[PDB]
Amino acid sequence: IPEYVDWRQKGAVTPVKNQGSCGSCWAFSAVVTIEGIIKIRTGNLNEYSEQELLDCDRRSYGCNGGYPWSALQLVAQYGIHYRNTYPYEGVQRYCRSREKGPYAAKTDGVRQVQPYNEGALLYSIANQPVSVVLEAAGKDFQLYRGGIFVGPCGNKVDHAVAAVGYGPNYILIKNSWGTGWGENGYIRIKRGTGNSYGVCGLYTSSFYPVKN
Repeated sequence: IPEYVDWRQKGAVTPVKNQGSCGSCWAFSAVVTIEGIIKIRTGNLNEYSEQELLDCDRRSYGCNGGYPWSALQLVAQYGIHYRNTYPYEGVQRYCRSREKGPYAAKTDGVRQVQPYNEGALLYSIANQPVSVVLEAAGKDFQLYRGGIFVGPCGNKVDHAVAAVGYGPNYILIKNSWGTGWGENGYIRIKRGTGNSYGVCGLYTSSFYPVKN
């Protein structure tokens, strides 16, 4: 795999979103990976519905948090609608898939990256955007403005995001806190420290969709 990856340069990443006060990061994270794999497999970049996963993933807890893996399983079992068909409202509502017509896209499964393994995560990122988790509660992460972030942070993961690239000293992360946070909505997080948790626990729990 190469020394630099940046799926934005391959046209596989949509604009940065803002989840608002709702604890829906798990759905935003999942959607980034769906947008990426559909572009990689079909050549078209589309936006898909975080709100649909928020409403319809019965294993997750709406705005009280949730699981990227179960959101991705929902897209593999059923499918997902375009964002315009099912736009983001920032509050959990009833699942309205069955009233919004046929699904726009469908995947074929979900895989987990071997946890606590930097090279395994880089290998997956070289192939597609990946859903990852990290500890975002610390003020240093909250106030990040730019540069390669080293912390301070612990490993008590609480926030799902998406890895869309990497370089020799960092992993490139699309956050869901709007374009005014970080590097136009992104953070580069230090890698190569030898801590098996990853900086801010970045290697704890990583999943990606499979699409034939």
